Amino acid sequence: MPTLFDPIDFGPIHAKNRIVMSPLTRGRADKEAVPTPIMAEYYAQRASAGLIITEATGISREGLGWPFAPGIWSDAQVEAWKPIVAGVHAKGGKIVCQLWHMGRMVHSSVTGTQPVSSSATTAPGEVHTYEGKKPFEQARAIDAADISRILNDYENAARNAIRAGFDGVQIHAANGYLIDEFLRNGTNHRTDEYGGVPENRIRFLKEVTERVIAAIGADRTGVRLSPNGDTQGCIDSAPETVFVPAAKLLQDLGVAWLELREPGPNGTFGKTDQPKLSPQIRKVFLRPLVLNQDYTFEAAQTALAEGKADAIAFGRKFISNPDLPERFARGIALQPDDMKTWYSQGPEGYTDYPSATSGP
Ligand SMILES: Cc1cc2nc3c(=O)[nH]c(=O)nc-3n(C[C@H](O)[C@H](O)[C@H](O)COP(=O)(O)O)c2cc1C
Ligand SMILES: [Cl-]
Ligand SMILES: [Cl-]
Ligand code: NA
Repeated sequence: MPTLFDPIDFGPIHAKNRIVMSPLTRGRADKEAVPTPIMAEYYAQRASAGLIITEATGISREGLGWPFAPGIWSDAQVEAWKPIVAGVHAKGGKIVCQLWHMGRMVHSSVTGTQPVSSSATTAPGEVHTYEGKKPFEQARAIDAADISRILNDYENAARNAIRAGFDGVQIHAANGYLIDEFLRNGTNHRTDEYGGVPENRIRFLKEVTERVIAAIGADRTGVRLSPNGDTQGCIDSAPETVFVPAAKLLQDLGVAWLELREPGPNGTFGKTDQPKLSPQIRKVFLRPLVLNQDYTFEAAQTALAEGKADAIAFGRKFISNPDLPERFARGIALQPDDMKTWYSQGPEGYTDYPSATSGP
């Protein structure tokens, strides 16, 4: 029944279409994690998206390890976000701030402090720093004091997002970051009430969501989960035993919308024979369901036609096609994205991909 071009309501957010811009870390903020004027241009270019989900935005210095990524804990960050968000609204667009705690996926050279997690684990591979890739450090397992402080940071970030004029927030509970580190048995070795059985592994996500809901309203709160596929050293061996109850809980708490990132056995941003949980989650989460990863125009039109999703989020296509909706509507070819400028500092590979009007 619905097509990508039909409007949709994300709680009180009236989106003109069901073509969502997925959250994309670009590293065009400054070294104090304050957004920059070039980010106002980037988001305004993409305002024809029914909904923009921002790049992951740090809730705290502790939880932000990504060089040149923005935060939203500080008044200076809020002030820099305001015109970015205003430019999107002036174009009739909608935008939500993706709230990030990176958990063990940080380097102390960036945060000034030991990475923190569910448990004292080391992420595989290398971590981005201002001085190049470094070996990951072993994290420390957060205690009750840390959990109270981090819940405070999620609360403050949520309030600051509304203060900056955002239409809502999405809790980043995916891709092997803090919340996902609690959800997966691989990264959660805790002996306390946040460890062991599924309901315990879900409790951190529950407390974060409840605190954000209390601060800004359930109707302005979304979540992202990546149920299937080891993303960044983070696998559950029985994902349905934690991800379906998590989605059930998010339904029960009144969460306005859920996005699932689902790699395929032959994904371009993740590969896994761990099946997709989307169909099971669709039955237990009943408000708008956004699916993401390797969608094409036709795959997205078909997901919607078959009631598998209410909307589709596109990441890489929105890097290089600021007017993606218009291109889909008119059957215009999509431009390729330049991987080399995903995370560089300049306007090159950021604001210089033309619309199918503005250049060649
Ligand atoms: C450069 C880049 C940055 C990304 N940054 C984020 C992020 O900040 N938060 C997030 O949840 N996912 C992030 N992702 C994952 C994307 O949102 C999306 O799930 C992924 O690109 C798969 O969708 P696609 O096939 O439509 O690109 C990023 C992906 C890329 C390629
Ligand atoms: Cl520092
Ligand atoms: Cl994951
Ligand atoms: Na990233």
